[PDB]
Amino acid sequence: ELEGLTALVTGGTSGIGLESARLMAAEGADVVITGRDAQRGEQAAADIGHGARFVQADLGDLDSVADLAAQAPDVDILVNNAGIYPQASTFDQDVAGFQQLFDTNVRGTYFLVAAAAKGMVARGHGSIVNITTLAAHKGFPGTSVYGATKAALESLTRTWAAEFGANGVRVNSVSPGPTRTPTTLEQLGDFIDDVAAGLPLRRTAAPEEIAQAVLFLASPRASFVTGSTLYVDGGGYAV
Amino acid sequence: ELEGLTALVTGGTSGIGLESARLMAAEGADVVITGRDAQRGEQAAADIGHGARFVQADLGDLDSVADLAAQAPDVDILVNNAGIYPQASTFDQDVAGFQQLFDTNVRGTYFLVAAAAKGMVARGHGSIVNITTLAAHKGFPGTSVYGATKAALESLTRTWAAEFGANGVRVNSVSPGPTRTPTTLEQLGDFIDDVAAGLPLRRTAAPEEIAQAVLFLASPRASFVTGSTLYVDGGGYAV
Amino acid sequence: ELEGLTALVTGGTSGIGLESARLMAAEGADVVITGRDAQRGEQAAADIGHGARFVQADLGDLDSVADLAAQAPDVDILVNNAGIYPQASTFDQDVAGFQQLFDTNVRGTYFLVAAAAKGMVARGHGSIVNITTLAAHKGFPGTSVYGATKAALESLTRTWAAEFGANGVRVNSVSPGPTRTPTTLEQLGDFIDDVAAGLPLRRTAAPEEIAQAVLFLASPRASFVTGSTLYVDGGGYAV
Amino acid sequence: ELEGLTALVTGGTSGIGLESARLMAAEGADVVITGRDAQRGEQAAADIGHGARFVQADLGDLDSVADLAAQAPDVDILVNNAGIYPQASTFDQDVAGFQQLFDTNVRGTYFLVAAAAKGMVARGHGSIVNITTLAAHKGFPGTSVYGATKAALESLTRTWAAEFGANGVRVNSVSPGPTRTPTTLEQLGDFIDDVAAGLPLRRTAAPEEIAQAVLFLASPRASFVTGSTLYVDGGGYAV
Ligand SMILES: [Mg+2]
Ligand SMILES: [Mg+2]
Repeated sequence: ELEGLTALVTGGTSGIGLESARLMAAEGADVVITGRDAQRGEQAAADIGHGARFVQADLGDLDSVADLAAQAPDVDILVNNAGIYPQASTFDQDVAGFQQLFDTNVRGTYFLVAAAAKGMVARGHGSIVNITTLAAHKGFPGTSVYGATKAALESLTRTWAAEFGANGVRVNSVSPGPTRTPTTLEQLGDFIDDVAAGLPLRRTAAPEEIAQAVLFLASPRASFVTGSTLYVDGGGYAV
Repeated sequence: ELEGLTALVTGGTSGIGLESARLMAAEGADVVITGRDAQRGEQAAADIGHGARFVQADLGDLDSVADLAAQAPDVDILVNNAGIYPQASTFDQDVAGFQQLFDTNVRGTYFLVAAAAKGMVARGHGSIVNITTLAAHKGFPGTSVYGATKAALESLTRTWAAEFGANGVRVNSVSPGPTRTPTTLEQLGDFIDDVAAGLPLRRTAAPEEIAQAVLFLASPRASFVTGSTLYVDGGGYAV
Repeated sequence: ELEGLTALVTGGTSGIGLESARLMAAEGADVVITGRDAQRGEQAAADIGHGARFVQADLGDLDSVADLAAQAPDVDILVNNAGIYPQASTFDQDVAGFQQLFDTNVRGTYFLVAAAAKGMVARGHGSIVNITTLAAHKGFPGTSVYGATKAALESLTRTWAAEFGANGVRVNSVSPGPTRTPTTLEQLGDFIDDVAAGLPLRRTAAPEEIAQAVLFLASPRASFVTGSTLYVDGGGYAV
Repeated sequence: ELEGLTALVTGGTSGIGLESARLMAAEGADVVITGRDAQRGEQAAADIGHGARFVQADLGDLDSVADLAAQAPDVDILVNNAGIYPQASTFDQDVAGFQQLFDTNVRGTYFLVAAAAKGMVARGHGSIVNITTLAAHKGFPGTSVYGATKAALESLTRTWAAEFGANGVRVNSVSPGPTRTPTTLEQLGDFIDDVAAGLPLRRTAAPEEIAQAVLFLASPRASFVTGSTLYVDGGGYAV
């Protein structure tokens, strides 16, 4: 149970972030979600329920990250899920897109953590969950920059675990494999796509399955888990 | 919730195995625990409650493992926690102790899994959790054989995940760091031991904290987690 | 032997880069080294000998990286060693320093690789060696940004290996542990510092020892090695 | 150069072990190779040349390992390459074959190392190279036991590095991917097999390519490399 804990989920208006926020609100946390669009943000907060609230934020804009930290200054659980993921071969990758990818995926999260963790350390407790990707642990053509930004987060998980752990603050990564919102038709039919067919479990994850690993690491159930990567990928890393 | 699921925990009469069994019984599983001593085994089963039952077994004895599989043939959750852990330098290690360590920690678990997983695959669902150790991922003098047996389990986690995953059977490892049953006095005083002082969290784990990671991987909450290692070590692997 | 091969070493005027360039020139490569200072650059090139030449370059400046690629367009061996490494706690880390660290350590190397690898792929052979650090695999307080930039390189090693390997181009990382230029007095005396005392080998590396791993991966001796990390750290990662 | 060093290669009469021994003899080492068959052993020793000598040994027989250590008691380089590799699904795996696999691949090497390393530590220098496999790091159906034995060696690499490193003795693993002795016809034709087609380099390794990594780690060039795994697999681990 997360009663009395405040959980901030960046990029929490859809996908993995939305379902992570939904689970934590249903467990009694006071949830704050962020996203770029105010209308979808308010609808996402109403979808989560339980008093969840929306704060508009652009993680690639440090002025916006500053205002986000100012509006949610005291945070016990922080899920760093906001990010972009455009693909291109190394030979095709443009400079503008490279800079945006690192500014949004790494720079914004870094200084948001720097602010939020200061309060956690002063209070003597907290849990930070970085969302990464299997592309940060294996090589997938087209994902060089995206994978590199999330590999930076994997290392920051370890450094932050060492820097904050003496004050009871845990830091971990959740590394998702292929994930897709299930459609109404997907319990029907027989076709298996090439992506799923490569994984031991022979299917893609629904976002809610990734969110269960986030909830675990965020919660006091994982009280002795820190500095680590939890792979939620149907076996992708193991093969 | 684990209602309607049968969970077998080898070495479930004390420590991590006892607390893993306690959590799963409290979540509605029909729990079977094993151990070498019948008196402590029955007392452990009564301590767990919820209809948990004891089956005497010696994992280093294949006749005993055969009888264990015969007495608990249909198993949805299998926690491979039974094991011995005597320490010695490589130069001091004796042949008898080496053979016992691998026969008990690896051989018994291997063929128990071979039997139990056959039923899981036929039914299309199951979860297997191997208990390993930080000594299988980092080098600790005195733990050469013990660490090697649990490293064998870490690889078997990956091979079994690949072999059983197409039929909905998941396999993962829980790698515990320093763990100690807390005493009544341990919230008092100021002394910090050298073991704890090396970990980011600056403390040792209670067995119940390791068991929470076992419960997570055993349960449908980890439905997309397979082939992986969950480190529960206060940051030991990350530093 | 590297006769007929051109090897570019960024940051090759001191330390690991200088000694990597020295070894490759002594093995017959046409060596190009880069660095920020023209006077030290020319002295370093004369120290290496064997026709090694200097090209001034600032990896944090894309105009300079463009001119570097223009001046050394056809490259068979590329050692990405240029980088900065200022330390600070996450709470003390400034925005300016963060941006400089990623622009220099990641952005410059990324687009230099994008240019150099295009020629390697067209020719059907090449070897790229990224210099990283143990701080990208374990958590060391004060090294959050530095470790994160080199973790990005570790992931790029894997993605580039997948993207370039079909055309015979190999990509690997060398991850150095504690390294220090030996002094004349260091074979004398008895004192052992705390840094060395934590490593299995109980000493720090001379840069020439790191360079031997670079030479191996750069050379045809490592013809089947790609996508991997070679740890040169006295055992630091293993403990 | 390995002049004045004695190198013992178990299973050195064919494949990776033969080519590792050939390289070290050509670099001036006094090479001893082992194998089960005396006739092929003497022909292999004559093929290597340079005074290489054969000692018959069965690593699955501790009496034979004792005699091997007695006949080659003072060893500076030890390459643990002897091993068997029969495949079977976990459901098909027999008890006899399991026991033979661990006795040969793990038990024999363990106590051979225990004897040889004692002399290395007393002398203050030595290098031990364990041959493992990609199947010890990723899950491949049919390789459960084989992969598990070599994963035990990977952990022993780390523990031995910690136990022997203070006395200047290094221990590392070489993890080979798909390897095949090239045939005379293989530079001709166009067909690419499924095994090669999965690797970034799109080919299988010749044993001599694995041996180059063994020579590197065995030699003083790798003077600061210990406790680590060198992957020689065409990119297999990275994808
Ligand atoms: Mg910028
Ligand atoms: Mg036996």
